[PDB]
Amino acid sequence: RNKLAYNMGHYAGKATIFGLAAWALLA
Repeated sequence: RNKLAYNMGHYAGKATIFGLAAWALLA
């Protein structure tokens, strides 16, 4: 039931900086 510019778009920012760092840089 959750979705919003802050949900998707804002998390996309976090996930690309943090999450992706684990995958790109850390893996």
